[PDB]
Amino acid sequence: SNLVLYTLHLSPPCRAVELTAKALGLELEQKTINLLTGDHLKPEFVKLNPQHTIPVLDDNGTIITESHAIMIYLVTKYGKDDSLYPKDPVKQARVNSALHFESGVLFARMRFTFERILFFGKSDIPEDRVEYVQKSYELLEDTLVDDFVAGPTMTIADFSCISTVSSIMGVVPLEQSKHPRIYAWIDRLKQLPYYEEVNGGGGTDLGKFVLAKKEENAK
Amino acid sequence: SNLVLYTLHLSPPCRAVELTAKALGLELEQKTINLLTGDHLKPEFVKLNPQHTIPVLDDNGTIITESHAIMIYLVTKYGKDDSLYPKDPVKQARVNSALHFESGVLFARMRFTFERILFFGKSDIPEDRVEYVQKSYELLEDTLVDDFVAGPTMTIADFSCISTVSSIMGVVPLEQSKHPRIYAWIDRLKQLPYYEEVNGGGGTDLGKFVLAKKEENAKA
Ligand SMILES: N[C@@H](CCC(=O)N[C@@H](CS)C(=O)NCC(=O)O)C(=O)O
Ligand SMILES: N[C@@H](CCC(=O)N[C@@H](CS)C(=O)NCC(=O)O)C(=O)O
Repeated sequence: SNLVLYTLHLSPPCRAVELTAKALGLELEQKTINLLTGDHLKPEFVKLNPQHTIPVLDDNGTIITESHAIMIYLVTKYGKDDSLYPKDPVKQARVNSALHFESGVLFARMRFTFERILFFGKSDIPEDRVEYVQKSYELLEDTLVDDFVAGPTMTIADFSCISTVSSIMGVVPLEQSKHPRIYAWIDRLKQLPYYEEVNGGGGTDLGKFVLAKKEENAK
Repeated sequence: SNLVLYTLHLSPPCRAVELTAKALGLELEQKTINLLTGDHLKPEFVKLNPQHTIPVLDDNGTIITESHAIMIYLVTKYGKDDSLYPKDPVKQARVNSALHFESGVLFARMRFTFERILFFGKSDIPEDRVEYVQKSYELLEDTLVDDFVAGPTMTIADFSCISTVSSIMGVVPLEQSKHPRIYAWIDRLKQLPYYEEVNGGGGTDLGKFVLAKKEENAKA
């Protein structure tokens, strides 16, 4: 059977996989898991992922969870070149470091900001969580010593970072005066023909969704 | 020359790498970076890692940052076999999933709790902070369908998870009634001959260090 991705386009790590699929020329059949209606908490999905998160990949019965693991798996198995995820231990390590930076810092602090508005119905953002996001921006800025997060070549680490950054920057302002490297890096990824369709809209929408929910939770 | 690790024994991701080295029979020449005195904010270290975090590996001139990347690098580079990090894409994926669960959920929420006490002079642990850690316990509990976090075999994903869990559980209590899988899993890792030296001491000490700092901060 087909390669299936259990996903939601609003979700940043889901968009990270979609970008990877596009960059690989892979065809992923998408099946929508509506987080908002609690589809991910249903027993049929929990069976696939006990952590009940998306994205989840179904590769002919073989279940793979977590976006970064999925991306690594996809490049390893279906990549016809290792540009997106090098075989060389040193270069691969630099990608892995950036990938874990994304999950450990960028994404984690993004959801530490979003879920209080999204899940707990609050209409504010505590400044300590704001600053934590701001510092993640700074850390990302410092990491971009080359054209891309994991070096001079675009890798899956860029897909993971841009999917999160394009979502959180719509809620916590990412100043161009303080983070010019990030904006230049965003502009490189925007030159990807499939960027806007896959991530552009989704990221802007999630960011707008949070802001919309924030205002709505205030009425 | 041997491998150089810019490290601190109290640090969970540092101990995860040290666990990996011991499992690989590698000798790590440690260079201590005291975060409390801001050694990691020094220009010479920032050059090594612009994110100014530990651990950082120096393999004969080659710099590798971030514990999980380092752990993968060590097994790939010096592993006599791949049991700690499989070459097989599927089993490898299960490990990677666990690794990113640790940094994305386990460690992140621990840092969300610890950092403000250790560095920002705070003395309280808000209940939403506690809640979120508790929720990480449940997620780990539900992930342990096998004896180890990424399957029947012990992998570097267990090293990453235990180093964080053994630190956070001393602060935010892990109740045995709700998490029997975690406790059994912890007992398995404690059977490793190098566990207490490499992680069992450091993990307990960090949790104790947080509580001590929390007490001292509260006393103005
Ligand atoms: N590190 C994981 C995080 C995935 C994740 O947290 N997804 C969110 C959507 S952005 C989710 O499924 N939330 C539902 C839940 O945690 O219960 C990955 O990249 O796959
Ligand atoms: N995902 C990273 C996290 C590393 C990390 O956050 N280390 C802490 C010590 S527990 C640190 O260096 N903090 C200093 C800082 O962030 O400025 C890894 O596992 O290497």
